[PDB]
Amino acid sequence: DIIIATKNGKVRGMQLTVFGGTVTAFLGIPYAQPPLGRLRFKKPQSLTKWSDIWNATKYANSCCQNIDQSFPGFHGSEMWNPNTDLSEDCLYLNVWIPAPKPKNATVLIWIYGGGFQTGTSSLHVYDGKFLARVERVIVVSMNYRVGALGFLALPGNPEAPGNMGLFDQQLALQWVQKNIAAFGGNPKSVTLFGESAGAASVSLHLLSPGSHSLFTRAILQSGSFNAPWAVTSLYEARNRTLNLAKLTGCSRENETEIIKCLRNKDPQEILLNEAFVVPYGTPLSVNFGPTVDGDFLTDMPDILLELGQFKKTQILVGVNKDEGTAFLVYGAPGFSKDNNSIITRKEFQEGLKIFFPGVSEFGKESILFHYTDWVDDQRPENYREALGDVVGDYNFICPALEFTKKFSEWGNNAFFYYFEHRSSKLPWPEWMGVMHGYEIEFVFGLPLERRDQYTKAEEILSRSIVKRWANFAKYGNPQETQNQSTSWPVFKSTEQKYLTLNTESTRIMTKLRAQQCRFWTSFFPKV
Ligand SMILES: *[C@@H]1O[C@H](CO[C@@H]2O[C@@H](C)[C@@H](O)[C@@H](O)[C@@H]2O)[C@@H](O[C@@H]2O[C@H](CO)[C@@H](O)[C@H](O)[C@H]2NC(C)=O)[C@H](O)[C@H]1NC(C)=O
Ligand SMILES: *[C@@H]1O[C@H](CO[C@@H]2O[C@@H](C)[C@@H](O)[C@@H](O)[C@@H]2O)[C@@H](O[C@@H]2O[C@H](CO)[C@@H](O)[C@H](O)[C@H]2NC(C)=O)[C@H](O)[C@H]1NC(C)=O
Ligand SMILES: *[C@@H]1O[C@H](CO[C@@H]2O[C@@H](C)[C@@H](O)[C@@H](O)[C@@H]2O)[C@@H](O[C@@H]2O[C@H](CO)[C@@H](O)[C@H](O)[C@H]2NC(C)=O)[C@H](O)[C@H]1NC(C)=O
Ligand SMILES: C#CCN1CCN(CCCOc2cccc3ccc(/C=[N+](\[O-])C(C)(C)C)nc23)CC1
Ligand SMILES: *[C@@H]1O[C@H](CO[C@@H]2O[C@@H](C)[C@@H](O)[C@@H](O)[C@@H]2O)[C@@H](O)[C@H](O)[C@H]1NC(C)=O
Ligand SMILES: CC(=O)N[C@H]1[C@H]([C@H](O)[C@H](O)CO)O[C@@](O)(C(=O)O)C[C@@H]1O
Ligand SMILES: *[C@@H]1O[C@H](CO)[C@@H](O)[C@H](O)[C@H]1NC(C)=O
Ligand SMILES: *[C@@H]1O[C@H](CO)[C@@H](O)[C@H](O)[C@H]1NC(C)=O
Ligand SMILES: [Cl-]
Ligand SMILES: [Cl-]
Ligand SMILES: [Cl-]
Ligand SMILES: [Cl-]
Repeated sequence: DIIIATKNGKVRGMQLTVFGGTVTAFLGIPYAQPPLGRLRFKKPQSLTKWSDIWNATKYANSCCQNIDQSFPGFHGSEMWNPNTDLSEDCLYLNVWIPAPKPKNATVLIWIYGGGFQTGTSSLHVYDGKFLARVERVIVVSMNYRVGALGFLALPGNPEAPGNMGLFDQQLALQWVQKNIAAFGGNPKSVTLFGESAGAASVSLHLLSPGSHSLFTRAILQSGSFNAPWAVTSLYEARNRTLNLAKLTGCSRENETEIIKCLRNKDPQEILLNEAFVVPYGTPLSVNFGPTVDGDFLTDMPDILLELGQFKKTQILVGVNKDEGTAFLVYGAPGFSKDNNSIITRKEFQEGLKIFFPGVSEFGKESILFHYTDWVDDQRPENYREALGDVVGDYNFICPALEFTKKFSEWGNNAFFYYFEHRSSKLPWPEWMGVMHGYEIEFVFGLPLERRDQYTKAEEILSRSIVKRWANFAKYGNPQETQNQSTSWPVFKSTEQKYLTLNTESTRIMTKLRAQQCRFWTSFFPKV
């Protein structure tokens, strides 16, 4: 029996066998008052102590959310769907500690992605027991509110101020500061890491002054706040709140009376109406997301980034070779996970309408002009690949590179990676390549389990990534120093060196996607 005294009461964990060793897991520790009733849409409230022993021996409820229904029975999509009951009562976190109890272990805190509308910390690919077993770090992950319940915004109104899911994250970072020393962790050595919207969340904690003292360093996998989907204007946020108010029958002159009416609606009526709150949506629509609330985020974050107003520390940032392909089978004409998806020029132009609905004719022609200058115009997958690269460069790769450039300009060490290995177990077809989200299982060390169907070269790759991430968190420097590995150079705004991650040979390269990102980052914001 393993019982740990926290600030709010005792918690009981469970022992797990991992690679002929042992890890102690505490699953489903509450870190806030359940945000129900009059607490729905408000910032998370502190917890009243308990006197029994809280049993933290199973994952908790995931937060309310809509579920992807495009491919029922298909593991490629269903592996991202929540795997515990959905409930508003979802403000819980998990802790994996090495056995025997460490003395002053570095702490890694995971923030999951999902477009700020979906996600849960209990997914199989987020299991922290391997990192705890192999590197002797402590791993923490939390559930935070998503969709309208996490991000509905009436700017300035405490009954629905916005950014509630971000304050959920922040209250969990505070829980670690106040309690992790009792688990053997070092609260002065905490690294946040996250992917997609989780990575955008990490980047906003670098900018929020209320998070400054709650972590040391940051890792951003395939996301950053300057991505076009990641921050919502106060303009759209207000239009979106009122549109939801109309859809549920809650239109009222007194703004606060709207929130009260929305608080007597069942979670399912809210969830079903989130989608139509926007006139035209895309596969990357973030109906309810982060806003400039004047609290978590004190100014538009492009301005904070440009003018150097962020926590000065080291960052690790990276992207995957085929970020864009996953979204093509969720609406682009002629695309299918079940054939090779060779599209024509006409289908390509229609795909741009789907992904850029509010963009002028000239705006769409300029995308086409820049991405259809083939070497061999006979290659039948020309248009299929162009649309993938368009979606990935615009939405993930060029924002992450620009974030890294601007951040490094204020004097801190940054390290950039390009992940280009396609999992041998990947259920999606080969044309989709090295997809968004499929580096995560290598970061968490699932290929170190010989019992799965991963190759020997993938065990080797994951082992190296796990050491680099852990060395970054402990020491600020993501080297693998023992096995004659390639040295990872610092990313500077001048030379812009990055490291490639693959099973063949890691290489140092310069100026990733230079020509493409000049288009997206300089020209296209004007249109
Ligand atoms: C656990 O270790 C900390 C030191 O953490 C390191 O220093 C940080 C600056 C950061 O770089 C981390 O990544 C490092 O791992 C010890 O902190 C000391 O605490 C005493 C008393 O509180 C204080 O007088 C010292 O100045 C602190 N030292 C530093 C460098 O800040 C802490 O005591 C250790 N705790 C245990 C139980 O071993
Ligand atoms: C701001 O919202 C209005 C209203 O949205 C409509 O009603 C909501 C309940 C929801 O069902 C939306 O999907 C609806 O569109 C938007 O006004 C509509 O705009 C579309 C096209 O832009 C038009 O076809 C509708 O007739 C408009 N309806 C009304 C009542 O004016 C408006 O576009 C939104 N603002 C922005 C900038 O998009
Ligand atoms: C690749 O598949 C898409 C999608 O086709 C669907 O999946 C299969 C079960 C197929 O057998 C059809 O029953 C399904 O519709 C194909 O796109 C469709 O093409 C037809 C033209 O014949 C068109 O009428 C549909 O609207 C298209 N559907 C969508 C969603 O765009 C596509 O033609 C296939 N490509 C190749 C190269 O085979
Ligand atoms: C996969 C995939 C494709 N699908 C797209 C649509 N999604 C519908 C619900 C909302 O998801 C999202 C909406 C908007 C922007 C988004 C950006 C990134 C992501 C990333 N992820 O979801 C994971 C964590 C990698 C699985 N999701 C976003 C379901 C996933
Ligand atoms: C909390 O757990 C206490 C200990 O029981 C443990 O859990 C059971 C399921 C066995 O698997 C074994 O590992 C332990 O004996 C219980 O005595 C206590 O009642 C539990 N509390 C609540 C509220 O259920
Ligand atoms: C929404 C939800 O998950 N509710 C509760 C579930 C179900 O009520 C039952 O398992 C029957 O479905 O049961 C628990 O009490 C349990 O048995 O550990 C945990 C949880 O609080
Ligand atoms: C709205 O109603 C609340 C509660 O009755 C009240 O405190 C607030 O002042 C009202 N505001 C307006 C503008 O009527
Ligand atoms: C270094 O190589 C040895 C070879 O036996 C291997 O066992 C070990 O896991 C490697 N370490 C890393 C960090 O890759
Ligand atoms: Cl209540
Ligand atoms: Cl161009
Ligand atoms: Cl052509
Ligand atoms: Cl150009």
